[PDB]
Amino acid sequence: NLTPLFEELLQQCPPGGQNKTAHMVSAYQLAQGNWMPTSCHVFMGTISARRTKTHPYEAYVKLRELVEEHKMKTLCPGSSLGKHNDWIIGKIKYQGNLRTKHMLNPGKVAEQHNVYNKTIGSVMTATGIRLEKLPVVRAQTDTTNFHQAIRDKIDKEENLQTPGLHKKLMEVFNALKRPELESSYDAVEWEELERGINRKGAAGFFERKNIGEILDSEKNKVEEIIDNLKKGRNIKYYETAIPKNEKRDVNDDWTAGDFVDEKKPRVIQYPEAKTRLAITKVMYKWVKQKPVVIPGYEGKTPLFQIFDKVKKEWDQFQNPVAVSFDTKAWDTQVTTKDLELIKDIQKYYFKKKWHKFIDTLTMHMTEVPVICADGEVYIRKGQRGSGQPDTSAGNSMLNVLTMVYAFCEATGVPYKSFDRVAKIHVCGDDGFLITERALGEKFASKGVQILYEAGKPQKITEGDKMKVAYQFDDIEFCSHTPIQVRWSDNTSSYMPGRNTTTILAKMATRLDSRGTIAYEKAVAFSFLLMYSWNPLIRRICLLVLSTELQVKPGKSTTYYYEGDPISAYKEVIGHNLFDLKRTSFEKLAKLNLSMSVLGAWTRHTSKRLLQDCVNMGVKEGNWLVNADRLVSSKTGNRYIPGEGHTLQGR
Repeated sequence: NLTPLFEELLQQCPPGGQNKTAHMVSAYQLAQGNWMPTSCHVFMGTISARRTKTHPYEAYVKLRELVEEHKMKTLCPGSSLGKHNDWIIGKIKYQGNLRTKHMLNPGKVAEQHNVYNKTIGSVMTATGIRLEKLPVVRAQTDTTNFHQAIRDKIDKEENLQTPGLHKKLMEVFNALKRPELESSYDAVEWEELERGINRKGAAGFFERKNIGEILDSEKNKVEEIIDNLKKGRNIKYYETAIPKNEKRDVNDDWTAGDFVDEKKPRVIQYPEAKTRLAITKVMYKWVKQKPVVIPGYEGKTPLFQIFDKVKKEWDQFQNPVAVSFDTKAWDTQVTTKDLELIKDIQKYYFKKKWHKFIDTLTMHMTEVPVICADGEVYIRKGQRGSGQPDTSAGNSMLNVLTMVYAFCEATGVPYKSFDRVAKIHVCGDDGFLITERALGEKFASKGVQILYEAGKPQKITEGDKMKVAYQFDDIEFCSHTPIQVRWSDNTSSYMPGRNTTTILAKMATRLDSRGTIAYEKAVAFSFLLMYSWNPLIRRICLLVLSTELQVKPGKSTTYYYEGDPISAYKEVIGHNLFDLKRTSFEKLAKLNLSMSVLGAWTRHTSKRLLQDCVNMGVKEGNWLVNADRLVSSKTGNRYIPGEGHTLQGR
């Protein structure tokens, strides 16, 4: 009768190991009665008890008491600052006001805009879209709330994990390794590194130069860092903490969409540019996943291809479901033991000569001095700094390993049999697995407690059950969800869907210090490659791309086109924009609801936007807008593309 109160309490219990020498009882058995708990240390949702004719509610107060004693005995031990971190105390000037209760705040070192895209935003307002009703995106955070986010998210002890967990995860990894690559990775040349790197990658708190300036002038400083790490010598490793969307919140690398920024923590933490180059030059093959050795890693997968790729798998099951990975604030849940596990996997693939390098870097990452923009210093215990070069690889491998383990331990499938039973996909902590429905439902109901014990608590959901998709287009991944379209050649395919209100908001605004038609047409094109299923988005893009046919698109955003944008679309999408005859009617109604709830459009909006495209397309000539099938069928005019190619930006 009171079994949900016990499932709750078992998620506040310290994770323990298998006690095969006493009775290990589930939350169900406890809600029955005549079971008296003898310790609060939980293992696969079970604790140690002895039958002793006790009332069920009596046994709850005892578990609650054992939990409350255990917490007031592991409070907050003042931890020894490692010697290799001592230098930061030598930079302290004033005393701290972070008021951290779980990490050292050893003081404070000396002190050291959302705007509209004018053309895109005009096209929206002309057809009656109310911009001030759209959701705000890319919000900045002041210093008072910045320090509060530190206190809320970062200022915590390392998660307790199941004893022996990381040996199991290494067992899972042994079922997934690629032995033809073992001990084979070496550092890359400067030239290869310089190809794939944003030269405006941010400088650390004590750095003045950005990535490109350091490449042009201080390569010796980077090789000096590499040398010291190679031999096992400490470096002055620190990370800098800035709020999301700050000036220094810059991606070293091309991102597959704005969803990567959306998923960043509120507190961004990154090593120095010199230090980031050092790690990247040596660990390139691992951090960039070249080749991909993480199963199901979609980090390199274009957003316009991902769901077609997944549907292929979904079709091979006889009753597939998809179970979502939904860890709470993943980066704050990464433990020292997690990092050492990833250190061990890296050592598998890297040549022996880099193992001391990896050991020493990993040691620096387990206790990280972090300097805030305003000078406040805290000493982070474990966790992931979002700007670390290893964030995508290191999180993706840890996510895969932890999710396979949790799935296998809930269902009974041996680790070496996971690949005959389920398919997995990850982007850092984001992802899901597809499997047959009964396995999927099993995993979904037991995964929450197994994942809490493995140190990755899940977001608190309706009945402590992991989210299950029972139809393909209910999957969520990379902030998007599948939507089917119909082409004029009697085929169908999937595109990345999301709320129309969200797309408008992201398309309409930017953070700027770059505000010009060149940038906006690059945005319009980048969005057309993803959202051409959405007729409102499709037509705003065509209108924007019709502006100043002689100005070329900018290269600072996700994609751009060389030559004809309509032909560039067909190059990567595989059909002509003109061949899209139908978007799935049910899914589109779902993704359009918030337009009506927020009042971001009116009953005329679609008509006015269609009427604007028609008015432009009837005129004699060659008009981009006539690539829209319904516009062309009303103007009587077709568009004849010239040559054109899609490319990545920066």
